[PDB]
Amino acid sequence: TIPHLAIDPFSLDFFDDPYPDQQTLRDAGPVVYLDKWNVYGVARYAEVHAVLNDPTTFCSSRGVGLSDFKKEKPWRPPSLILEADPPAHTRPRAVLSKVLSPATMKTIRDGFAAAADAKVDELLQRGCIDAIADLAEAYPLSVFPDAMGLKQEGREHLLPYAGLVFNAFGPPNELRQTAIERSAPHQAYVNEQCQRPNLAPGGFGACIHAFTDTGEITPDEAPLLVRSLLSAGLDTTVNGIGAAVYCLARFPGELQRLRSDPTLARNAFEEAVRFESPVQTFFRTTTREVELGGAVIGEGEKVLMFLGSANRDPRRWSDPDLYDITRKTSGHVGFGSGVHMCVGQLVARLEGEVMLSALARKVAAIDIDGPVKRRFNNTLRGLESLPVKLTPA
Ligand code: HEM
Ligand SMILES: O=C(O)c1ccc(F)cc1
Ligand SMILES: [Cl-]
Repeated sequence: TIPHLAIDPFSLDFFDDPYPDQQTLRDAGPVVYLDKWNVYGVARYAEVHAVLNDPTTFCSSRGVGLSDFKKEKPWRPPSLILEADPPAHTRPRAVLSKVLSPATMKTIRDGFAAAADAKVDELLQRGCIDAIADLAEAYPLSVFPDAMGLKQEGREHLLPYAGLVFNAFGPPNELRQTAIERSAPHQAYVNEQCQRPNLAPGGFGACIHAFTDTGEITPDEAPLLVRSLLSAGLDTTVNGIGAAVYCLARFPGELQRLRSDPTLARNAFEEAVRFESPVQTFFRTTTREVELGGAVIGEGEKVLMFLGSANRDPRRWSDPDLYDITRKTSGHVGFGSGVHMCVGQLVARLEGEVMLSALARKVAAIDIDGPVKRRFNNTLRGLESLPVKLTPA
């Protein structure tokens, strides 16, 4: 009753062009079985959304990667928020929510926006640039580590550590094995910067340590919550901003619409998150026998959610393969859905919005003028290099 597919959604060929295989997954049925890794898969919007919104049945405390924490030791101490279920999840979530709250965005917006404008001005002086290294990477690196309160020394560890983290959610393939093999120096840096004395005052990190006296978290919980922001807060935005630039580069009609109304910047980034889904996948583990779209999944089974596929499901979206900066994007799962829905989505949108705003006001055309190279990662979708010529407005 449940179709079995040999598709490896973590192979390089899949990363190179996932969309045909994603339609195959959606159309095979609401619940598939991936023989390659012995996990269930859900690729339609309806089933992804249902699984995300039943944390009791599809839990996260046994890991949101392939590995089942009840069977294997996690490669690092479990995340106190990502890899926790209610009620243990509730109070750590509340703290990060306040640390990254609407009121906090107001304190950093002017600095984030100034840095966004300043980078686009700098890029326009060079003309031909790499929209990944020189923009998608350089901008988040110029605002986020500082907003965290990190010292200058050792920041080169941040992107490699993040790549390690997202590769580690994947199966024990060469991408994962090789990342873990090189991890030691990056883990040492990150763990050390999570200690209270190493986080500058007023930053995200210090604000986390400052919440240890409310009874929501204890002092020994703060370092791991800082580790969460250093895991999830940088590499995701690099791929989100790179996706937006890529879309604008591929769809000049939409760059022209954005230039004509720069207040479309925030939705243009949201549509970019739906269209490329930088975070492609996450796992859950069944805590009991469950019926999901006619399939009977037993207890203790891994369920792979195709977030990027759900965001392109024609059962949910009109013209899903078209980048539309005026699309009503509410409901996309690029940030997840439910109790675990990205707690840092206000930071991501702020970064994305003020960068697209700078582009909308300062750039007339974005033309690819070099070989595009993809960056392969078991969980993240994005580009290694995106040579573009920026024409000033
Ligand atoms: C384009 C940018 C981003 C994308 C696409 C993204 C994606 C996601 C997704 C899909 C989840 C759900 C995980 C799950 O359901 O198991 C999530 C959770 C999370 N994100 Fe983001 N993220 C982004 C940026 C950020 C930023 C900027 C931060 C912090 C500054 C952050 C921190 C977190 C944390 C801590 C969680 C765990 C929340 C929880 O378990 O309750 N992310 N993110
Ligand atoms: O360490 C965490 O808590 C975390 C890591 C990755 C991610 F996408 C979200 C949260
Ligand atoms: Cl670590």
